[PDB]
Amino acid sequence: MSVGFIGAGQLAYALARGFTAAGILSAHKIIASMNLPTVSALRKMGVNLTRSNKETVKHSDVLFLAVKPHIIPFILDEIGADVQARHIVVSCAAGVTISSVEKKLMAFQPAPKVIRCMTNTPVVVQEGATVYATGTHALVEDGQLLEQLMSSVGFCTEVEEDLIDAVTGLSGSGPAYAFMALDALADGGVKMGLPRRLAIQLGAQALLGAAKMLLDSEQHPCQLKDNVCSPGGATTHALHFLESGGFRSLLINAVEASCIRTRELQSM
Repeated sequence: MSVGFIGAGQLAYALARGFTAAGILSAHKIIASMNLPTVSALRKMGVNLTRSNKETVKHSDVLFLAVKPHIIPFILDEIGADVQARHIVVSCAAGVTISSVEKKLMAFQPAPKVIRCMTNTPVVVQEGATVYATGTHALVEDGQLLEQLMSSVGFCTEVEEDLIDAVTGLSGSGPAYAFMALDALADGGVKMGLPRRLAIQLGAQALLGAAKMLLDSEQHPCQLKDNVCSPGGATTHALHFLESGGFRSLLINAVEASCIRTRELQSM
């Protein structure tokens, strides 16, 4: 019937701007919780600024917790009065254990339904990556709706919550790597004589075509790289410069640090 996003950050608008295109839920049935354009642009779509956390729970059948990990512990005390066994709560905040959202909302009422997820920000273009873990009192029907809700958003599967911290470094911090990568590539286009906008547009579809090829064609990523490299070609000379500076090594210890700190920060 109606979904509600307590948050208003980039993630909140990303879900709303991604839910509206597929039409699983329209822009009329939504409740939120006012200087940034995220609320104003969503207000152009019809998002309601309740400005009170409790003023949205009873109006939101399923609630998404888009608040920050430091805001979410005290948030549970303010909404648990309006949390009910009918309401499906989905915590989008990283490092938030399912116990924290279930044990805190256990005091207000029994049988709390919660789900932990890690959806990316490139869901505005309907191609994000997310995973979820079913809570204790989260039934099969509750998870079937969530996947269907975020499968319109992109890749959505059921992983166990002990692996969502590692997905954070690969699916959550991942898109930032391509932004910096597509910057350096575009910065290489100008140095070799390409316009800035064309250097952004040419490389962007090259990353789409490389990612889309690996997804549907289940060949190993290196095998797809080997078929591109023609013997005695320009591609093999360029790949040498990447592996000399440890191109693979940097991206490897990057995901490690993103997952390591998320565990350290959650220890609070």
